[PDB]
Amino acid sequence: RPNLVALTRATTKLIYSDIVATQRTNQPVAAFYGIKYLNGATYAGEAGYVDREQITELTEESKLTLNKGDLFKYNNIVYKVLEDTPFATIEESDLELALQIAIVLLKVRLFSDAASTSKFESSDSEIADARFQINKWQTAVKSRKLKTGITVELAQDLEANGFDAPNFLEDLLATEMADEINKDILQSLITVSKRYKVTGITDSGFIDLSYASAPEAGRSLYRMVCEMVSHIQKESTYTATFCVASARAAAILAASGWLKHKPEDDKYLSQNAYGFLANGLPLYCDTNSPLDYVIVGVVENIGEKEIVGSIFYAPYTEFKVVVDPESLQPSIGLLVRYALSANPYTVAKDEKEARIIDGGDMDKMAGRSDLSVLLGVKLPK
Amino acid sequence: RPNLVALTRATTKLIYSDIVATQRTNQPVAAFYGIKYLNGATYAGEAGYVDREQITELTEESKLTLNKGDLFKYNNIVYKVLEDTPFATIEESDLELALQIAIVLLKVRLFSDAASTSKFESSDSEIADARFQINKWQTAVKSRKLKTGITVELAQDLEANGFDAPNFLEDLLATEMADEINKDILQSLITVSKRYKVTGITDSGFIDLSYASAPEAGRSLYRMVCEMVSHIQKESTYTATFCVASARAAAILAASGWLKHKPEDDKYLSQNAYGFLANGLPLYCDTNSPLDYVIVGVVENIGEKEIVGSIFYAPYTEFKVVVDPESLQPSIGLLVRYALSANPYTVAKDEKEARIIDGGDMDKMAGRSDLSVLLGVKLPK
Amino acid sequence: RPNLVALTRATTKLIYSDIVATQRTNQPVAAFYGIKYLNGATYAGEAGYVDREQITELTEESKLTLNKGDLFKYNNIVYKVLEDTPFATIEESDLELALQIAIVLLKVRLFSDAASTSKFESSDSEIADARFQINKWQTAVKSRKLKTGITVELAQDLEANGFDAPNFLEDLLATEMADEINKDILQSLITVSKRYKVTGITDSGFIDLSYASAPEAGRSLYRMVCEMVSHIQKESTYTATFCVASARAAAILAASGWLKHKPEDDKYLSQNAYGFLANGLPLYCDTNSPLDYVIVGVVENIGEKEIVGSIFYAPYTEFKVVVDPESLQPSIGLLVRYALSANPYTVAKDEKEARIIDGGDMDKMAGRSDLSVLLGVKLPK
Amino acid sequence: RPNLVALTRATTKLIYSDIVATQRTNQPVAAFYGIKYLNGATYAGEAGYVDREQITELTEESKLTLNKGDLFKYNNIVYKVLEDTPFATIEESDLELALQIAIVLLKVRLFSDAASTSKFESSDSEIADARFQINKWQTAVKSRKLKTGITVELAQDLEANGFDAPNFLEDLLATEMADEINKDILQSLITVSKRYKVTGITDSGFIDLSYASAPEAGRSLYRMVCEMVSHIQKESTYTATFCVASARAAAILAASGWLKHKPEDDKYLSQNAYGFLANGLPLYCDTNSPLDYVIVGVVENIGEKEIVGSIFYAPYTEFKVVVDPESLQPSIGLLVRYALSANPYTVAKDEKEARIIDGGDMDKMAGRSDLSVLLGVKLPK
Amino acid sequence: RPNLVALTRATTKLIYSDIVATQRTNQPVAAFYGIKYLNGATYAGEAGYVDREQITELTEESKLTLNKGDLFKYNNIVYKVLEDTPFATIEESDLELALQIAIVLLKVRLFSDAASTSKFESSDSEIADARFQINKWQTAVKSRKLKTGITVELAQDLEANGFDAPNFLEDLLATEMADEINKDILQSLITVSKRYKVTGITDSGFIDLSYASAPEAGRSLYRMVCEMVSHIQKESTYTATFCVASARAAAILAASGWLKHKPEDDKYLSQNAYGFLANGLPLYCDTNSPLDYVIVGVVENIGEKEIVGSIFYAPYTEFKVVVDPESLQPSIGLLVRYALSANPYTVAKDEKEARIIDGGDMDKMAGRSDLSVLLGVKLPK
Repeated sequence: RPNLVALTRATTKLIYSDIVATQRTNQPVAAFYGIKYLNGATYAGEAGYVDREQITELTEESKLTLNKGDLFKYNNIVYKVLEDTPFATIEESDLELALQIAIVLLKVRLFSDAASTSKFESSDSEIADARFQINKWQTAVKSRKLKTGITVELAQDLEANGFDAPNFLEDLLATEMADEINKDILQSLITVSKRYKVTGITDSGFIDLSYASAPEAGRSLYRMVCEMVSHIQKESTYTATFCVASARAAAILAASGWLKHKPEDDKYLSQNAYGFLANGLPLYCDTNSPLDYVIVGVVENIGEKEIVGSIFYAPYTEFKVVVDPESLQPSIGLLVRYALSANPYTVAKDEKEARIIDGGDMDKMAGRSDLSVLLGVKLPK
Repeated sequence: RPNLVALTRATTKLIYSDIVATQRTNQPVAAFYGIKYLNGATYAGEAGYVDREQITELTEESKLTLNKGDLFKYNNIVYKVLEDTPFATIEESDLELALQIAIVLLKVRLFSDAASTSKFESSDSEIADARFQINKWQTAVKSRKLKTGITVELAQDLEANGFDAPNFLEDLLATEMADEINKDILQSLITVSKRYKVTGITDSGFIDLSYASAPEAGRSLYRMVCEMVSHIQKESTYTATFCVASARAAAILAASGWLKHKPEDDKYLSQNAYGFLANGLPLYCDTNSPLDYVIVGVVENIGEKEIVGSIFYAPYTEFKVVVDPESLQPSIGLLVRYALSANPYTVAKDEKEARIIDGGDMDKMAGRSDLSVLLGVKLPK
Repeated sequence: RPNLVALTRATTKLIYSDIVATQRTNQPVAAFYGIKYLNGATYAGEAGYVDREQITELTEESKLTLNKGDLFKYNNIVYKVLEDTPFATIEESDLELALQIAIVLLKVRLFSDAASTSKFESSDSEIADARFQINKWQTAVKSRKLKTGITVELAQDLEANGFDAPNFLEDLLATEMADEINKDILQSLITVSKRYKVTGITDSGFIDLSYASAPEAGRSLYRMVCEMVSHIQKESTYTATFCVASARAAAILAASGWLKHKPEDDKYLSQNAYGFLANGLPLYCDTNSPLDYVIVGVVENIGEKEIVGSIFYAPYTEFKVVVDPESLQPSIGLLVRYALSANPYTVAKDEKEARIIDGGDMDKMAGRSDLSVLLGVKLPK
Repeated sequence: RPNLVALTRATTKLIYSDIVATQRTNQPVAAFYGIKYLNGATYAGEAGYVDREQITELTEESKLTLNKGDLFKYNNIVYKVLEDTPFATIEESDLELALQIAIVLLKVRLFSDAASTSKFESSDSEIADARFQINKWQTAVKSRKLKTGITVELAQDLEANGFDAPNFLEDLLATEMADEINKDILQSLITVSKRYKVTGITDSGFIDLSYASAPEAGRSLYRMVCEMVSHIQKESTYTATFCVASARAAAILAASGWLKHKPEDDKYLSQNAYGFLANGLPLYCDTNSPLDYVIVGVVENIGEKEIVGSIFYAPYTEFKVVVDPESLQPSIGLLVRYALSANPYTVAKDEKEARIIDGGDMDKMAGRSDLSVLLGVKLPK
Repeated sequence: RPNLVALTRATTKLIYSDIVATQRTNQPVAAFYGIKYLNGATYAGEAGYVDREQITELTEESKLTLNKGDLFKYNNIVYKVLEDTPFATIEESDLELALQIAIVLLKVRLFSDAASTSKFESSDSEIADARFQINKWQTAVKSRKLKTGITVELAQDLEANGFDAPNFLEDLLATEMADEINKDILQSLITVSKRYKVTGITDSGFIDLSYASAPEAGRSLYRMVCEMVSHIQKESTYTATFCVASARAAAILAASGWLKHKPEDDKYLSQNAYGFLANGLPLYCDTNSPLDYVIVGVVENIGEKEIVGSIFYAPYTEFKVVVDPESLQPSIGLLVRYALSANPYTVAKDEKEARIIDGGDMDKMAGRSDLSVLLGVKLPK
């Protein structure tokens, strides 16, 4: 239906299609797709996995009983021993650091399992496993309808303003619809995003830049936000692609040199974006959420497929506007339906749990994104 | 009259046509239009409103009588309860903040009323109402005449300078006309803009960067200006789109790194702009008002119609420049007429009050923009 | 004279042609034109002025006798009274500031005299007078001449360098001529520029960044310069369009982050600019004058005519090169002539005084630009 | 195999192909080439060497026995003596500095052995030998393989997603493969890079920005990273061309104004870069290595050949994807083979050592890049 | 010889051809040309000079005996007296400053000798002499040669690498030649550059930012460097055009915020630039000299001729490559020759001194550039 296609074009141009992954449906449900994995470094191969288990866990009671040429693993990373008794000269008790140090000082070597053709073919060894699994799920399409284009005495007013009024009123209707869609998206993103936490939540409490705390410059938030990106980079094979925040949270707070105020509007910045940060990521401004929060996350793709995201959006078209001639008031209404969801497998161990949940159930998906993190923020007022 | 079209273009190119919404008339009055809503969050339907009233106002006393699956609303925002007794572990006494905490801690979830198509069609439920409505009003077209192109002995001098004088003089005269028009607009904007206020005005009194206060860098003003932009975003679905300030207020004061000196003018900047801010918005400069103030506000549109602004401008053409040869002086007279107004519905409960007021009456519209805010500023004088 | 025109093109490109206004002559004297007004706001009509006279001067003893609906004026700006006894609640003793407060708090309202067409036509009301007058004056075309293209054995040297020498030497001679001309321009500009003075000269003495004062970063000068631009905006209907400073004054001194070294050489920047500032304005540098000063001011045009400026330049062609074999030496003489002047009306009440003065008499025009100011600067030699 | 050519070209776009030198093979081994010299100043000729030997080693007891016209050399730099007894007036006891002082004070002069041909031909002298030698080596092509494109019930899922599933799965597998390859490269770069060290390592211990040290802004890291670039400039004939770091180490840590977030994805930056430093060089973000390190180094070419690099990559093509219908699971296997190596010459004096080592042996090449340096960083964890 | 043409054009792209003036020869010596002179303000005319002498030297004893209309001179600048007894109200005892002040306060006026046609023709007056004097000198073309193309066993390696080897080798050898040429130039620039000196050398000693002084940020060096530009501007009719410094002296030091690492290079920078400074002129880097210095200076041209430079370069061709296949060694030689020089007249009063010296004699030209200065720097090593 070309008229719905046109209304769709004129309404979705106004929504945050870029802070969610976009897919589409033609079904009562949307068949959504996504990619996930629970651990990250080196290989995912089983042959190699077994070797890791068959070499050593690197217990601190064994770290120095190793000698030149030996292998060991730690947190699944295989390393070779350079010269004898690695760590003999390292006072550090924490293996995470003792190892960090040992690598730097060339006591141990990050081990590469690239190997000859013969290794594989002769051994008839296992082969590397998947880094990620690809999921699919079906989430019902939900809708909302507006009945707002009031006509009657208004029809006369609209006729008086008839130059623009026919389409104008439909466009105004679409505008409010887009706004409600964006709110719905943001609520889901807020809900699904993992809470960002460091040492008992962002340096042992939600970041607090309140009057009684640290009304500095806004710099300490910018630092925390930058760290949120590192978290994503640490935990997933991506880099944050977008950020959303309220004005008080960052879209204004970061104005103190930590925010790039849309110097250009067609370069790495969408039309609905507020701007981007001093460290990039198009920044979107929420403006509605009472939290004055910040979200950092990833929306990505495989070829043309927007399969990577915390939230996925899939409109169901075959954005319809109608007039209902009730009484003397033949007003204009607008119906929009879409599926909105998170990858349900991030709350499931396997398909026998995924099959009894719904990616659109934001009570269950709460805090389970892993492609996004949420910063709670306390501000002056 | 094509010659007036040419004079119009050669005069309006010189005024801040974008710091007001621009409409046009052909009537003795301009039929102005604009959009307003009296409150945000979620859907605007009666069904919603009823469900909200039918669940709870979240009286603090009742916050722990809530359990998993329950709904509640606060400040008209609907939330669902995640697990039992939300807020049981939140020591915060200010319910607004306790709620923000509950959301980030996933004790409660921002709730969407989206539902299946069947829900609505089967139940014959109500439908979301309009949030914003379009208002109309009529404001008289006022005018200003100049008798400034003096010729006589002056004609002789103009003849001596006859190389340029004919058109030169008309453009010069047009320039003075444009100046007065622009200034007239700015005075209206100053008057209509809401006074910016936080905790008893800009942090309990207007910003004071005087000698006895904080002759810092001007950073503290930028901060407040940025908050003004936030305020607009908080209270309306717009970001600031422009700002005007005097030199001492910001057009010079902010030139300590928070003002961009028109690096370029063929992109992202109107030709009469002084430059733009570090907060992106086109910075204009008045230079006349004794106030040395800063105004932040928004102009916008639905498709082609500039329906959003604190002040609306509507010139009436059918920029008349004629010779008035009284005595021995074939001098040039210039007449421009236009309507200029604020949306009168911002000072009315309904149309029965709007119909007895005038959007052009700045004694009534004063401080009632909602699409702009004014910052009073005390300087090192 | 095409050969001289070619030299003109190749020589005037080497001077700061845009820090002064450019006009041209074809006469032994140059007829210069320019625009001035002596006090900026609202209408300049007699009706306006009379109504202002008929309402009040807003004296301290009368500001409280005003009530709702009354008008008053101050510093020629008309304001309307909002509600009774404006200023009743304002303790501020400086009436001008009290007024600024009253505007912000909506005790008074910036008032526009714009009115219906009928008001004007019915009463046969007066009309706005001109704000600015257009002046004309003439000065002699003055000249300089060189005997510097030395030839003899030099001819032999030039013959040795004969692949380039004919043109090379004329271009070189033209260059040194251009250099002195540029310097001459600066002397006139320096002289005419008004001394920037605030509270007994730029915060009660010329800015001093010497060792015994403020050997800081140069920031305090950058701030003062930006304020010089404000001064221009205050006193004239223009923003600064250029700035020139010595190395020690600002071309180097402000190069601590508030000065840019021509990052781009073809956009909004002349080929002769040293660079531009962080507060805009192409930046020029004199390098000769003992003053070590900074000048801020404006060149502006109506169509093609550079009518606005502190100094006006008007070259006279019909760059003459003459080859004269004194004895054994066919040296090259170079002659360049132009008018250069300040608008004499800045030192005159009317034509009777203008007719007995000379815009080229810099002993009278000194400090009388109003379209430019100079900052004296004490430096940490 | 055109399909593999396409898969390779369309997949290697995802690895840090430019932070290594890229060469290619068609053999079971890759023939790699690279360039090295042991010292940088003046000519590398025997005649020069002898003249230097014949004048002095600049013993501090002899530094002042020199007089005007004499030559001396120090650290292979030849200097001529200006005036008598150079250093007579230099109190500095450290000859390295005393020389720097003498040079700046014009007591000595940097000397060139350039001369007329007559000098050379008459003398029948020697000529400069090569500074840099070109070394070649062969390193076996190694591989990694996936058997992860799972099909069965998954085939049904892929059919359900049949719209684009065939290529999707291959593209995804190729992506995961690219990721593993890139990891292998990074481990090799980490290993080969020399440990940056000043006065016992980065000012007597690895940079430490831990909470017990200097949790500043990240400024101090930027400084050390920048110093690593100076090291590259000092010890080679190239400037750094790239930088790679973990997120915590710098992609995020330096995003306090010392790092740019890829504001442009096609200007002095590859598509795989996270950004570029405030001081340039595309910055790649590792994200996997536990080291939290920073690497600065070079890749450079002569004509089309990327002859210079610490690590060299040489893929062996004739990204192979096949399906193996074992059981009911006809999964997609993917194999990629390439040589990866360091120039073995950096750990050898000559061919009799080079012939018993392998550029691909990272247990020997560790710390021996000379075209890269790594900074260990202790972070505020 | 087309092969010399191709090799030279394709290789000199690698030397700092723009930090010297480029000229060319075809002779065994190069005929270099250049401009120097004694001062920089107003005219160079003898009659005007005499007038200066005929008015006053402005000794303080006479500064108060001057009255309205009088002229006086100081440091060859003529100034006019405004009103009587100039300086009567100036407490300053140092005439240099008293004059600076008097000019600012309009007690005196910079005097322009632009004059009427009558002045000149009536008196049949003299005419201005040259501000500049033009020199020519002849400097021998010296050669530098390489026997760097080692082939034998290497020839077989080159055959193995026959894909690239023929030209690869010549290009590489040519690259090393470019390096030596560049280094040769830099040594000459270092030597000729005048020591930047202020109050006994850059604030009474070479700038010292060492740990024993001021290990700040590097800001103080940037300030000194910017002053070096000032020096060029004060001493000559040019601004600095380029800057070269060691890696530690500026390429890295200024990374702290006063250096941009080539964010753009298809505009305003040479391909061999490191980047450019915050008060930028392309920043180049030597990487060899132990001095860790900074050079600031200027090259300039009249049409196509680079008549200005501290050092001039003039190559002589008829990059020549030869082969000497003794035994099994068909090795490649590379020969390049050029003249390199400073304007010898900077160390001569007249031709009887210039004719017995050589601009290529860096023992005599040491410290006598005047078109460049060098700063010694003590770094925090």
